[PDB]
Amino acid sequence: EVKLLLLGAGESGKSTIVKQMKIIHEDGYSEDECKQYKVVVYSNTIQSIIAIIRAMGRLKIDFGEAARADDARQLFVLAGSAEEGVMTPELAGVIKRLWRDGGVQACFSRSREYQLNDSASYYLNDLDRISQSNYIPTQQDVLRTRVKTTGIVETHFTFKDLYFKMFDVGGQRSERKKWIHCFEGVTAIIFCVALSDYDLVLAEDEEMNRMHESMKLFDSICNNKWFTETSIILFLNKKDLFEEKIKRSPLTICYPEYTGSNTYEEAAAYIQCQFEDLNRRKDTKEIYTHFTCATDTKNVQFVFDAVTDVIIKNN
Ligand SMILES: Nc1nc2c(ncn2[C@@H]2O[C@H](COP(=O)(O)OP(=O)(O)O)[C@@H](O)[C@H]2O)c(=O)[nH]1
Repeated sequence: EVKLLLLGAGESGKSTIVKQMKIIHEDGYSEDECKQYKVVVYSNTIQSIIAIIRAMGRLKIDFGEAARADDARQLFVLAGSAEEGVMTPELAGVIKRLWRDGGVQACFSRSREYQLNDSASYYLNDLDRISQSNYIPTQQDVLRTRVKTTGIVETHFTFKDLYFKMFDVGGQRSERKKWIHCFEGVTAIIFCVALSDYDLVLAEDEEMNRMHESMKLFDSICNNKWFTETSIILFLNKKDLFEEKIKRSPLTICYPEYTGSNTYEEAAAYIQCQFEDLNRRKDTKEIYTHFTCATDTKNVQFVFDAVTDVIIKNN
């Protein structure tokens, strides 16, 4: 019996990782469980096109054809029509006109300014597929949904003649997350990092950028007495998002002191070194890191297998 504690910031992928364990070692998401996620996939898409809409307002963006103005109005009229997984085709057509319009797209490339779900461009492009009345979410659709994680989430599976209990803490509040109870002991920690988060944009109240806050969280998690012989596994996740982001936005955004160039590999190893250098601990406590795209069931599968061989080597 192995104990995996799943720790990360917000929107870091932990529910995506749990959903991946249920896919990979459990039987996976049956059609019924997909059908439940119908309404999630819907309201994710709606809140997301709404998000970009409202942010056209504050970033001062216009609609490529002003014909879209009333389309905007109609959105908010039928925003709740999809309460019960019923996307009327009127609602569909509105979301398509809006997403296809230029100015909406301009605000969306600005994206990093107004904060919007990572799986937005996904559903929004594949909207034709989704808008069928009889559409069933693909497994990748369920993996793309953001449901926000309430209390303490648990998962039991078996792998390689070994029982595993995984716990997503979530908690939705950085101090409610305290739960040092679970902290005591624990086979292995899985700290998850939203790479794509470097270039995000400081809030008014926000002291440091998201990336730095996560680094502090990791520094306290690793350099903890409870996790001395805990195996520490860092997922530098959303490598796909981050890989896309380096082209348009420099890593100088997050770390200013970075004199290396804005390429995938340099920036990725520099973030890696940034996190790994927080460990003041022994040479017996060497952090194990992997770069990861948690929505890729195959990528996860392979990573997690190398992870288990690590955890085994400790016992
Ligand atoms: N496109 C993409 N989305 C990801 C990746 N990893 C996680 N996500 C998405 O990130 C969003 C936040 O993940 P979530 O499961 O809520 O993480 P949590 O905050 O730790 O519970 C979800 O919509 C996931 O679908 C990735 O590598 N690529």
